[PDB]
Amino acid sequence: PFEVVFDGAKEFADLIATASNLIDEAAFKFTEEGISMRAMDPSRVVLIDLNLPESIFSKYEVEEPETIGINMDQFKKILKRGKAKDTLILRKGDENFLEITFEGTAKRTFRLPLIDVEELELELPELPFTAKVVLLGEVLKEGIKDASLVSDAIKFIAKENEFTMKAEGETNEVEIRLTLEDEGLLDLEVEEETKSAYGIRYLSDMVKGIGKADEVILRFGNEMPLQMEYMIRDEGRLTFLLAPRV
Amino acid sequence: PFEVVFDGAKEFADLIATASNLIDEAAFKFTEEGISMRAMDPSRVVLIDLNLPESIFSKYEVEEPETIGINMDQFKKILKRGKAKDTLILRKGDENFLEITFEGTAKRTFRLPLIDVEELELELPELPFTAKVVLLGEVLKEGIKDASLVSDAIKFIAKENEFTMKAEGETNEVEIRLTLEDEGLLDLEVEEETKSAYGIRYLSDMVKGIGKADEVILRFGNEMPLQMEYMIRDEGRLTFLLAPRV
Amino acid sequence: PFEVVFDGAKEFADLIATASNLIDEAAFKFTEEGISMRAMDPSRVVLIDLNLPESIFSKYEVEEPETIGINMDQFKKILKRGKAKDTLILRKGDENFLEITFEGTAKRTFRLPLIDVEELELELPELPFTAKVVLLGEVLKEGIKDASLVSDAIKFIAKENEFTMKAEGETNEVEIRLTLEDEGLLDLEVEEETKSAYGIRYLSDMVKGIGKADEVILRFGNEMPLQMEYMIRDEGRLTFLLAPRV
Repeated sequence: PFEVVFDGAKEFADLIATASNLIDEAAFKFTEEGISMRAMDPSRVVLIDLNLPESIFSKYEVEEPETIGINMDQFKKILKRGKAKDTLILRKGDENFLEITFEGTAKRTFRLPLIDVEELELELPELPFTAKVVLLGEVLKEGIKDASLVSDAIKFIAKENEFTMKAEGETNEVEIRLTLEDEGLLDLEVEEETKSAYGIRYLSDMVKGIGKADEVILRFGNEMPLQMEYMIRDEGRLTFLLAPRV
Repeated sequence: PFEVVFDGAKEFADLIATASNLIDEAAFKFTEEGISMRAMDPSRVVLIDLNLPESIFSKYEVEEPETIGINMDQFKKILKRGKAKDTLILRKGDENFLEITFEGTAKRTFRLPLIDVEELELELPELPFTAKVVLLGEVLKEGIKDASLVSDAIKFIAKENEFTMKAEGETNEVEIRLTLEDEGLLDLEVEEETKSAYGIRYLSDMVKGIGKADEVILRFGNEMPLQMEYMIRDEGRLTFLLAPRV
Repeated sequence: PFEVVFDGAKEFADLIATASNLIDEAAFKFTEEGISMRAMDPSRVVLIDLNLPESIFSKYEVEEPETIGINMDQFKKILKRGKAKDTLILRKGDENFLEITFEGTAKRTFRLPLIDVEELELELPELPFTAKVVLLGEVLKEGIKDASLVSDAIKFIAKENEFTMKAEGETNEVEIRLTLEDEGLLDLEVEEETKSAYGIRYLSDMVKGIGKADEVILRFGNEMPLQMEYMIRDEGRLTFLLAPRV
């Protein structure tokens, strides 16, 4: 059994909504440390890694370490009942359901049946990325949306002093550019001129959970996967690994 | 002829919108006291009783007592043209149309044809309810929406010290609970342990017109109709009687 | 080549969105004075005349006078990427594309291909209007929407001391009236009692670009076109000429 409590139910709902666009079923592992979940999208192109440490919860009691399998759409639909100011309680007793309770002026408790999800057969290659870019959330969210207007593919180019996202359709073309003079670009570390391209329909989902003022970390390499990392409630970490399009 | 004037056209529009989800055609009776309307939904499961006393109108002149029949959808579509700060004037001369005028920076006058509506052949049984619950509007609106996620039916249970709404679908389940310790519960009077169940699709419409901070009165009995009462502009009263599902 | 810069990208987007509801392809002529565009809708019922003087731009450099042909839907889709606080830059080099750049925390540059648009074979008759009405934007926007509820046609009537818009459907009817006592009516000049009627589906698009507090000028005549003029950023001028319905 466990009980974990999170203040601000909507914010937790938004996090599961983000992940649920990419992931249909996920194993969430509860330990004394926090909650972890690792899962691939249906095309097996994006890996999601979510870490929610104890410190982001108001009360956190994991009496025994336990992994539960969750339908993400169903989980999202329930969480969406939560208000911005609801307190959210997730509690598991021995039965195969998760109790999900919202506390405000009343106590409203849902029962979500759990499912059997087989955990990832992980064979991640070494990822010797050659470029790291830290940019403001707003730039990345804007840029992806700009590129989706234009193409189904977006190219990322990192050079010593500039980060460029470029996309080209039949008719239209966009280029989003960033040098260290721009407010949007917080850090750029480039070992070597680095270029790779990615499917935008994945990127469009990945960036939905980003706040405008978030620092977002990108790590990538030449025709290599993109690693995209950002924080949830400062200490929670949401990490995507996205296969390249080439 | 009559002329009644209501300050804040949108608020009047919202009231007719609420009722129009359940009622297609209604007889509104204008007297010196105020306006009354009583009507059943098309399934003959919900009775609506609306009372709008003189005191909620800025100017109120009913020269002769008169009942008019109104298509509610049409009435709603026109009222929806009104702005939050429009003044609304309803005036009837001898012709079979209602003049509906919005006054702001201009005077905009609609003509709504009236129709012949046969008034209710009322045979209401005695309703010896055994439970009264007064709760905050927000709890009832939340709870119904929670239950609609889960089921087409909702069960209400009232005991001496707790009010519970419960719903169960194929897969999901919710329970909304209230004791006198909760802010949501303002009054509970229970003669006898009381249980009844109701169609949620009716309840979902009934609660649309409720403000978050409204006191809502429920009266019900074992496998008996639910009476749901709340106020409009403090002195206007909107009362539903809803047949049980059993 | 030219470069013109406009502070507040959304506001420019809203202007092109307004025009794009009526106009599919337009020739924009850039001179030292400002930008002008004149075009007819596909039914050849509405003429649009837009004038954007230098003074509404933050920086304005037109090195050579040049006319470019623009697909308005495409232009609108790109401009819609702009934020309220983006700076917008339109720049043309010798190639047949317009560069459209949004500058905020990053610099985002789109390429829009240009097209060949044959310029208007203008034979405008003399328009001896007999009525001028200056009214508040809010009244005109409300009134058109009121009339569209009711009919596909709206009649405008101007007399010495009153302006009336009237519409009549099968069942419903509206009348929007204005005398100089109303706040909505800023100026009325009538040579002669003046009546004309117009298609509302045109008027509904024409009024979308009007702010609530705008002074809007109407000039019309008996069974004559309506001239509707209002300002953009105080000095830019948007003028429609709309053929009568009779």
